Amino acid sequence: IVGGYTCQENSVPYQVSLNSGYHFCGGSLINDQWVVSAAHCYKSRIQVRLGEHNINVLEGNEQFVNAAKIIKHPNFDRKTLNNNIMLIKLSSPVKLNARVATVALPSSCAPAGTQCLISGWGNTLSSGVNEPDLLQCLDAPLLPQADCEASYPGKITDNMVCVGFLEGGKDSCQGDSGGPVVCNGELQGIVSWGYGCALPDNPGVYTKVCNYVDWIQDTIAAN
Amino acid sequence: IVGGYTCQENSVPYQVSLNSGYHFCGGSLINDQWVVSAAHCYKSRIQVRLGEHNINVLEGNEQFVNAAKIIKHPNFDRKTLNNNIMLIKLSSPVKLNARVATVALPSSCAPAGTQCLISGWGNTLSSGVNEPDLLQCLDAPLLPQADCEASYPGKITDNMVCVGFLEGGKDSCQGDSGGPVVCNGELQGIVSWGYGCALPDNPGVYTKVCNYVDWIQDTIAAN
Ligand SMILES: [Ca+2]
Ligand SMILES: [Ca+2]
Repeated sequence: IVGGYTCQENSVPYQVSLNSGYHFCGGSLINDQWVVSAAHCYKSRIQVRLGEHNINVLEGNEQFVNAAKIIKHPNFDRKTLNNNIMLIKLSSPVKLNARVATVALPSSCAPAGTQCLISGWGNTLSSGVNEPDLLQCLDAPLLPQADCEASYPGKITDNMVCVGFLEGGKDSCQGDSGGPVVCNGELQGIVSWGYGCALPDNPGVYTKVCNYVDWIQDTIAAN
Repeated sequence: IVGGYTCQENSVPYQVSLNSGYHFCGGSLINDQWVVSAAHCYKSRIQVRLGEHNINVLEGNEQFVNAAKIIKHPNFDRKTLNNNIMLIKLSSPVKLNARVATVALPSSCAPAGTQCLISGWGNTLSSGVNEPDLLQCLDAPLLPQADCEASYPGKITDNMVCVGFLEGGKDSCQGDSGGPVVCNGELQGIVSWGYGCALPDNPGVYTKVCNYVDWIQDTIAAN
């Protein structure tokens, strides 16, 4: 998260860190045993970490659970990033408390101009390297499709949405990938791609969750 | 036991010590004349030691009985350790008292997350040699089958259960083999195998007692 702020502790209860020796991607908790994240964050062995705040210090509220199943969307396209979404079924169900809590799924799609919350333990700078220890938060709105498509000529699908600022300075970055975009208590996006981080005229491009409610449900009823 | 504590004296009345000139394996008393253990703990001549606490000092409470019959499970695979259970018929029936007591057999297969008791006079270190004099105890839960198979690829059968901690530090070790895992006053496991002792991602493997009640009773009734 470039240009956001440090989230108040345990204030995005549904955020998870995907661990593979170190943090590499975020996701979000949809029920007690399923996490949604991004196909591009696929790894054959993932440990999910919940109730985190400081990613590099054991604080006493974490639950560490292995992925039992890792299911990329059948139409995931690596080249284009189309359908970038994946589901993770945890080896066991977590303990739901004030710090580990689900996030709802959209009842419809949120229109452009809606105000959303974005979070992650991804890069905090436009140029250079800085990985934070504390979870960063970012208030940003969905942008009109028109604006999304002009930024990325012929690069945008019916399942991608841009969230951000055309001016730059405030964005998601590497390490935020698979994490949540939440709009009026609902999971509307998933960090997917962008050119650089927080550059002018290159807003974040996100997976549009509203297009996959049916899939999810389905996937979870079948596994 | 690596990471456990000194059992309170005579607190695990059903523990036995398999003796061949020295303690080499554990086991549990199931009736006044039958003990259960692992098939790998098979020796043609065994002396059973009941009422023990300090493996190495005579305390006034022990009963020393020879094994009159030693029955390995017919399906016992040496290579794989599948069917890792045996039955020992003692030469005479013991004296049942507060220090030499039986343990119940399973009424059902206990579920992942059940809290269990593991005990033994096995190695107490994760690296290095340390064989204790006093019987050691460990509180550990049964783990989801999912974690168990993820730990030991193509190694886990329907008759094996993992018990312990994925983070390592606390486990059974050589010399604990054949001992009991008691959960809710019943015999859910027998120490079987593991890679090393108390290493991260190498939880112990146990014989799933609940798949056997029927063979046991079968066994005790025919001999
Ligand atoms: Ca932490
Ligand atoms: Ca003794």
